[PDB]
Order: sequence, then structure tokens, then C-alpha cells
Amino acid sequence: GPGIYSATYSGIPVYEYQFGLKEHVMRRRVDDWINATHILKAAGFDKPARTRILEREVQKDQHEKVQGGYGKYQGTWIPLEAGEALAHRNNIFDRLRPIFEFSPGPDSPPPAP
Amino acid sequence: GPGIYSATYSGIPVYEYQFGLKEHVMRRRVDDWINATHILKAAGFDKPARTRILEREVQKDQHEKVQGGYGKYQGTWIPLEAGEALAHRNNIFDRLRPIFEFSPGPDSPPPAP
DNA sequence: CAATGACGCGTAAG
DNA sequence: CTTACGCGTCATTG
Repeated sequence: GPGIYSATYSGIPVYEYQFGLKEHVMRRRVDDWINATHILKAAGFDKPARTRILEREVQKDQHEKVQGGYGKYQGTWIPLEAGEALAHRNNIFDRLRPIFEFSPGPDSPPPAP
Repeated sequence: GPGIYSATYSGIPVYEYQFGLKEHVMRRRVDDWINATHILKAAGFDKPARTRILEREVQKDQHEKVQGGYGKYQGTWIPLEAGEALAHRNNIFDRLRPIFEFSPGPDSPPPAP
């Protein structure tokens, strides 16, 4: 049962769309920035192909590299509009649309143990 | 035997004090910042112990966290005087004396912002 | 050129 | 306490 959950990493509240069931995509609560590494990962790209596209394409624009600390939070972060376009271009939007069409009130529930 | 060596990791020149002979403490050449994680490892502290010390004490001052890259370079980096203070507070300055007292000659770098 | 396992850090969760 | 996580270098391979 895929769904959007609340989580906090290094004091940073995020929305975590769980699906797969072990796959996930994170969106920040404060600025709605999304993890582009998660998106490319959902598109089926392996590690070298991901490092390639991130270096060559994604990081040519406004972005934030996160190299610490918790693994699942790490990656390259970009504005939501940039992440949505990246998902559409890699034909992965249908698997990812809940995290893009999410408009929160208070507040998303905690994840599973 | 145990002594000071000069290495380069990810294009970053450091001074490295080796002893054990597998233990080490790195001091950066460009700003004399020292690896606080190496220091606490030189003391008897294991992972959760130094995790608490780094988070509750060391991180509350001027610091830089490094994850990824060459493994042994990783850790929490702090200015040299803060490193000397930390080494004293945790009763390990004497064993690590050469990495604090080493001097190439002319001349030490100023306090970074 | 590209791939990939080792490394080991800061974090999180059991 | 224990494990799990993913990253970016380095050495090594094809």
C-alpha cells in the first residue's frame, strides 16, 4: 500500500512517498525541493548512469548537493518544478505523481516500522 | 615507525601522524584544521560514544563534516586550537603531541572564517 | 574510457 | 548496544 508519510532527517522535515514497496522519493516541507537522485533511481538508472546524468544535466541548473548524513536523504535536490519535468522526461511521472500532486494541510502520518 | 607523513586525498594536502601502526590523525595543510573523529578514535571512544561527543559538543562550534571521498579522510574537521582543546578534554593530547606541534617552518595559516 | 568493490563517515532505526 | 543507508574517492578490472 503505497503512500505519503512524514519523516525528519537532520532536523529537516520531509514528505516520503513510499512505493515498490522499498522504493521512495522525498520532498522537503520547507521549500518543496525534491530529491532528483530518488527520481532517477525510480526511472531505473543504475549508479554510474545516475552520476552521469546528475553531473551532465541536472547540476547544470539550480541545485543542492547533499552528501550527509543519512543515506536515504542524500542526493541532489532541485526545485519541485525541475523535478516534475525530470520525471516527465524520463517517463516515470505516473509512478511518481502522488509526490508531485501533494498539497498538505496538517499533517502527513509517520512511516511504518 | 610512528611519525609525521605528508599525503594528498582528493587534491587536499594533509599532514598525517601514524601510530599503532594503523591508527592515524590528519591535519590539513591549507588551514591546519584537524580531524576530530580521528582524535576521538585515538581515545578509547567507539562509534556511539564519539557520535554523542561530536554532536553535543564539537558540532556546536566552527566545524566541517566530510562524508564520501577517500574513506580515511572522512570525519568532522575543526580548527587546530579546537582540536588541541578537544584532545586535552579527552585526555589524549600527549599521545597525539607530534601532530599538534609539527611545523614546516614559515609559516602557519591564519584563522579561517 | 566505464564498471565496481572497499572504505567508513554521519545518521537512523531496532 | 546493534544493523542499515548511500555517498564519493581510490585501486583495479575490462
